[PDB]
Amino acid sequence: TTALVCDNGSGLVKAGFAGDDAPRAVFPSIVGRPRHQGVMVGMGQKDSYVGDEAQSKRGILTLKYPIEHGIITNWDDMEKIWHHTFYNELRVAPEEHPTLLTEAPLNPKANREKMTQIMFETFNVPAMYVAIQAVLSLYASGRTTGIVLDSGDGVTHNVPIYEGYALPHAIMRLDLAGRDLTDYLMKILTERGYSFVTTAEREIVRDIKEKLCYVALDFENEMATAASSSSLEKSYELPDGQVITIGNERFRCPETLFQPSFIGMESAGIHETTYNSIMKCDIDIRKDLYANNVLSGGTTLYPGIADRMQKEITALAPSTMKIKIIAPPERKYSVWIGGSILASLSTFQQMWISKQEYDEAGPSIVHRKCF
Amino acid sequence: TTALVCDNGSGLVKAGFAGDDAPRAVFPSIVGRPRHQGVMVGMGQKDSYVGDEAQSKRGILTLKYPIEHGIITNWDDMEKIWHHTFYNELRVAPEEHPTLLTEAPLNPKANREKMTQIMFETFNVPAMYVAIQAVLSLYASGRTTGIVLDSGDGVTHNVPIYEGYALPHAIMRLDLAGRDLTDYLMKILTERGYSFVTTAEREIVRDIKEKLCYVALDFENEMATAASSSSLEKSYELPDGQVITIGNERFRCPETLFQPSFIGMESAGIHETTYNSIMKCDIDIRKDLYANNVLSGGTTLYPGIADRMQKEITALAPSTMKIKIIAPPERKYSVWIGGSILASLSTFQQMWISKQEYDEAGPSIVHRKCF
Amino acid sequence: TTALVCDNGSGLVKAGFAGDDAPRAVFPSIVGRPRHQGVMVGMGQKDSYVGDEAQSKRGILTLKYPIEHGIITNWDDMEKIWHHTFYNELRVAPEEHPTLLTEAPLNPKANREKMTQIMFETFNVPAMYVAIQAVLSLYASGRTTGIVLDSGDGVTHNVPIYEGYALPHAIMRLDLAGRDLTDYLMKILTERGYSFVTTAEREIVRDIKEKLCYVALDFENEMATAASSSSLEKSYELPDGQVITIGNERFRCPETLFQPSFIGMESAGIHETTYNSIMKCDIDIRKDLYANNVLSGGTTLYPGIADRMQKEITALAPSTMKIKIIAPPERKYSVWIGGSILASLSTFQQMWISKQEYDEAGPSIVHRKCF
Amino acid sequence: TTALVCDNGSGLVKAGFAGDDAPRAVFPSIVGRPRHQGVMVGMGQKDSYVGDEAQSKRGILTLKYPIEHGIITNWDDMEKIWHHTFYNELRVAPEEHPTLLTEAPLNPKANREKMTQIMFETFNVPAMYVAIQAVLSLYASGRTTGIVLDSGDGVTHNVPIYEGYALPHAIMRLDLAGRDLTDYLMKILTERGYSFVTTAEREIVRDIKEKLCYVALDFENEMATAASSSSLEKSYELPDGQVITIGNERFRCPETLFQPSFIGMESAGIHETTYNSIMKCDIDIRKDLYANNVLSGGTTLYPGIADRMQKEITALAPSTMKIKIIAPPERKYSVWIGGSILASLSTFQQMWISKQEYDEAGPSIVHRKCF
Ligand SMILES: Nc1ncnc2c1ncn2[C@@H]1O[C@H](COP(=O)(O)OP(=O)(O)O)[C@@H](O)[C@H]1O
Ligand SMILES: Nc1ncnc2c1ncn2[C@@H]1O[C@H](COP(=O)(O)OP(=O)(O)O)[C@@H](O)[C@H]1O
Ligand SMILES: Nc1ncnc2c1ncn2[C@@H]1O[C@H](COP(=O)(O)OP(=O)(O)O)[C@@H](O)[C@H]1O
Ligand SMILES: Nc1ncnc2c1ncn2[C@@H]1O[C@H](COP(=O)(O)OP(=O)(O)O)[C@@H](O)[C@H]1O
Ligand SMILES: [Mg+2]
Ligand SMILES: [Mg+2]
Ligand SMILES: [Mg+2]
Ligand SMILES: [Mg+2]
Repeated sequence: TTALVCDNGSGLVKAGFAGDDAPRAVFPSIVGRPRHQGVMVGMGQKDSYVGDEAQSKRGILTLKYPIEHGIITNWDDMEKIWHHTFYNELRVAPEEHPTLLTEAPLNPKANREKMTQIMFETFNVPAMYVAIQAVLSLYASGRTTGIVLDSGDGVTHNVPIYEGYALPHAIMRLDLAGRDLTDYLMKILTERGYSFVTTAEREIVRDIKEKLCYVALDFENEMATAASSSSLEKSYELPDGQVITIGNERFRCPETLFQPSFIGMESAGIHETTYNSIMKCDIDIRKDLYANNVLSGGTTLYPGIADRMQKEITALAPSTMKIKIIAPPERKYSVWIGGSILASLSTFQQMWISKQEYDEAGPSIVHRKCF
Repeated sequence: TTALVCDNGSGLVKAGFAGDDAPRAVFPSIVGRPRHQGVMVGMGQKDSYVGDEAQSKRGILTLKYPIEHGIITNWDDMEKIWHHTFYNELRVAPEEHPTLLTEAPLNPKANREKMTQIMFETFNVPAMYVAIQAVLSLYASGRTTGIVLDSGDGVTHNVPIYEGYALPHAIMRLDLAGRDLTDYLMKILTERGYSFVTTAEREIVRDIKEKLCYVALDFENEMATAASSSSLEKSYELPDGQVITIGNERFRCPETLFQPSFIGMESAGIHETTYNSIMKCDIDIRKDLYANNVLSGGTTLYPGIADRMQKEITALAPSTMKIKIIAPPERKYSVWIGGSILASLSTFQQMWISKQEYDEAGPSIVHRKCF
Repeated sequence: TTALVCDNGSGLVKAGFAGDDAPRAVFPSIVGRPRHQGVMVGMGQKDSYVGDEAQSKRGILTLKYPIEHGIITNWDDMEKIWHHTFYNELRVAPEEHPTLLTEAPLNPKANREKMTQIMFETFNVPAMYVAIQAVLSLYASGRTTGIVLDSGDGVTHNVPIYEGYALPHAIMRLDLAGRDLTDYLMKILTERGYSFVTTAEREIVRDIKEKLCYVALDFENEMATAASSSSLEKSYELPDGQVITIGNERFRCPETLFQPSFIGMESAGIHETTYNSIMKCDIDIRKDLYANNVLSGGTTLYPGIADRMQKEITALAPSTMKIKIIAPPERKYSVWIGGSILASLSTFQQMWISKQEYDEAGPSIVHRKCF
Repeated sequence: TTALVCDNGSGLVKAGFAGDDAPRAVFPSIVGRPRHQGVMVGMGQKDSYVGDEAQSKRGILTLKYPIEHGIITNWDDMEKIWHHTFYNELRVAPEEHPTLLTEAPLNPKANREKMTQIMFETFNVPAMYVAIQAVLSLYASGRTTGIVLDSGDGVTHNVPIYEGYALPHAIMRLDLAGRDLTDYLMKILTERGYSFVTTAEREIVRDIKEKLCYVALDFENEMATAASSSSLEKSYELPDGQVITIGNERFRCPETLFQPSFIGMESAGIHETTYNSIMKCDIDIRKDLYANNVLSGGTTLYPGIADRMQKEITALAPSTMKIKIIAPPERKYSVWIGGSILASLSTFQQMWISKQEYDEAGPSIVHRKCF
């Protein structure tokens, strides 16, 4: 049987087999095109690079992302990425391999339908399925009750689950994600004298964010300590040299999550969004939801995000009850792990969308089957 | 022999064996159905919960009561409750166990007939019986003369008995019960800012009534003290927190029993209903009926109901004689205790309705046997 | 001269002029009071409705009857009814109009005295009279000998008259009347599932009795036919719909007259009460009393009451003589007709109670004049 | 005298003089605050805009509503709105002008008391009054009997009135209103690709609802026609362009009124809520209530709401009687019209709450005067 699991995401692709411990193929979802003249002969060089190949040669080509905010915008580029992760990296023939895909909540309906057409016609898979990302995150932890805040690169969303029952009317979606955090870092870096405008230079700024930035417990008095002393500065070495220094911008970029007014959005922070979802549910189920808060998604991997979230939540909730933010140690590959577990149960082998059903019903079978 | 005793009631089920001191199984009579979508797999969750299981998971399912005002309205749900109290809780086989059932006065005749069909065919009991609830309340106290006011959750009724002879023409029945008291509390709680509309939130309001409400000796001057001082307020903590305060609504809900015009009914209070029953009997037996007033039924467990009833009764009766309201200390499990006593006498072993009689005569044997 | 005739009765008022054929004003004796809040303005609505007006608006107000069992209990309400039948309906000035009133046998003496005070002082009638109801029933039929059984809504009474001479020691009075028949119908209607408890819903039950109920010749074998076949059922449509079905309760309510043990009274039926009165008279006058039995009063208008009475009477009397129950075709307005005849004879114009006699003697002149 | 009439409502303010035909001032109840930096000088721009001014400049400021679900939550903002409708729009001095206010049923008591304090102290009105909104709706139609369903933007409520008498125990209140309908439209619009998250973009979605949405007679077969053909689609032009298309969402948003499970509420629809109120009244008054159903309130202005309500009501009521939903042509300004009529009668000039009474008694005089 050997079912396949694929996590498209936005900016990172995780692929592997069902029943394993970790994905066997991780690579960025980027397609590049040459930019310059192209002199000399006998080189035999390709016209487009996809995956980790584009990262190595990013100095002469332009990076482009097909998926954005969860929705796929370039369908011609996505067929190139799926071909790369099936024949070149996994080295498998999809003709005898059911696949599992993931999808964010509150997405256009046409997004699901087009994914089914490509897999069932271009690749000719025998079966396929589509599942919500945040539901699979609860399978990895071996739990049944709790509220999951899954923040990635495209979109962060919230959904409460109580004893295997979802509440579709208490689901909140917010655009703020890790991609908008990188752009804010680029803007506030110009006040020190550094300019980063090329699309190939957006990777330089992203790597700085992943290594230096951190979340401060308190914002008012942290800016006071950084204003006087210089003990909060670290150095980064660019690829060609010219080391740089980072001061109070180190803890200012992640703060946008709790104060989304730094870019201009009117929505509330992630600490108030998750409180409104809890108060939208029933009265007697809120007690179990407070003590089962789950964190998932790489943008929730900042040093100190678990203690800051706890401090703000207890300021709103009544003081009688106990609030504990359950942040596991491996939060980035939590969705994939849940997908592998789900695709191995004996009771799940009846909900596959077969080829016969698609031929008789058409692409509209997804909404009647998947969710 | 080991006869069985069951008290269906309305909202609470008492079951046990004959010859014991207390019922061994007490649980609400509630059947619940899931309401929400139901995501995830491998849970193996049931489609309906009955009894104490529904109370634990009441936050996602809907509560429904089959019995109402004494009459059973959902016969499909009642067979589910009887199955729960025979195999799951009592853990007994009804094939070799006679059972005893209770019934309120002035009920539709078809109610008795359908109960006999289910027990004698679905469960195949060897014998069965049906008795009036208020008659059994006199067995518990070891008395022979007196007037019994049995107020429960569905219906309150009155019946006088003098030296082992009943007076069927002096029996009064009034709908006002504990279920209508909870609904009135919900309506008058909105004037302070609290909203309780979900059927799962009716249990929250009921628990407040069972812990805080009390009966005031006088109504006119009690409202004057509560209007000026704030020494009559208590606090209640909701399951999620947000403690609340109760003022003069504390003693206003139980007052509806004595003044049924608060909801809109035209009938008189319980103090005047029991006086009319006494005056409907013979002249020379009224003296023994005045001094043998008996209270039974949980809704007669309010703090102060015994002194208030005495004050109103002596205002109508002549001042020569003595009026004493005999309110025992355990009034909730008084009917069950009387049923256990009755099902153990050697002289009662001849009035069982046998299987042979039912086959020859049919379901109409009850009216010719029971009452 | 134009004397006036008024028949107070109990539950129905008959008024008119002397010398006519039928009463010109018939309306119930009911006074109603508003029950609900009473929102809005500019309506100009009264605080009390009396007569046929209360029947139209009975859905928001409470019905109350002043006269009961023959005796008047609410003297303030009776002055309201008398004012309605003199100025509003008859449209006459009582200052120049002698009036005639009726009274049941064996009544408190204070009942007669208070009626004389009100008429002679509040209304200032020039003359008045009080007569026994059952004596006037013999004037309508143009007879001189016979025994009259007058059953109405308040009380049924018996009195034998032989050739213009009454026998005061052979007069029997029984409370059982049409008002107790309606209450019994309400109680036995609950065994089918219908509840009628509001005082405004007592009119619904009364109308069912006047249209469907009938008297059965034999009771033992009639219950056998109704137990097997369903050919004895009729349908009634309530004002809002929800039609109902009546089975063996159709002929059970009127049976209470012959078997007064259904409510709990110890007295004998109307067939045995009228036999005891005959045997209480002299031996040689019984022959003419047997063949001159007269029926009067609306509660004697049930279909089949004349044949049932004959069957029971001949079972007690000797078989030699002939028994014939003379039931006329218009038995409801028989008392009024007799009153009109009496108030027109030239020999009756000397027994009026004048204003001069009342002033000199006082209210005690009635007992010395009327009976 | 020239009494003043004000209808606060929730989201729309109607003001005018007593004795006219239409309100002279209609404007939204919205207070806005600047959001952005605010460069340049010499502009002289205000710090807060209230009324129609905020709608024009809504692109840079944030809209906020003080009144919500009937209860006022921001008392500082309400004093700003009342000042705007007295000096800026009506251009009147409230020192010599009695005012009339409206209030929804089943509201916190403190809501009425605080309104009296502000008017009698800050504005110094000589007299004032508070009336129920649904009672005034019957004055406009010139009727005395009927059941009124008043659905607005904050809360829909029901109350039956029979011949100028209200039934307080048959009053039902349901939160579902027009504000929850707009939020549902925003959520289901994301499935086509349109995002509307800014509070200033909630006005864009509301305008779409007021122009395109309609109620379908049947829901099951209407979704079948929209699934196959494309004849049920209309186009809307956004302020900057980018026209959009609406398909089956056109008739899905108003359907929430009849099926409140689309959001997650457990209560029944408006067709079943109004049927339960009728069955809660007396038996003989239901006939006049069925034929006098009155519609009022802008959310009852959807194309086809009158025919759909009739179809569902006759499915529950008995088939004998006639049901007619009396939906007038101008249902939005029905409450104001009734208030103008009431404040002009000569008999109403005695129920004003004077300044002298307030000084002697205090703010608690309202409950003893108004309702
Ligand atoms: N150690 C880290 N600290 C902070 N942010 C991180 C870290 N690792 C990854 N990220 C952020 O997480 C994002 C990747 O999220 P990912 O789990 O791939 O979501 P998706 O699968 O939906 O693309 C990147 O944009 C990156 O900015
Ligand atoms: N301590 C108490 N004080 C006041 N009311 C009570 C108390 N305990 C129970 N009740 C009321 O009594 C009702 C239960 O009555 P119950 O004895 O179960 O009658 P039945 O057996 O006919 O259901 C409940 O509705 C509850 O409101
Ligand atoms: N057609 C009928 N069949 C049976 N009973 C009737 C009929 N008409 C009237 N009655 C009964 O007769 C009573 C009216 O009696 P009525 O002649 O008014 O006596 P009174 O004048 O003393 O009130 C009512 O209570 C009603 O129940
Ligand atoms: N033509 C229309 N069709 C449908 N809904 C409407 C229409 N006009 C107004 N509404 C709705 O009615 C609401 C306004 O109700 P309103 O009469 O102002 O009540 P209130 O005075 O209590 O605010 C708005 O929220 C709007 O959604
Ligand atoms: Mg992710
Ligand atoms: Mg009980
Ligand atoms: Mg009569
Ligand atoms: Mg309105």
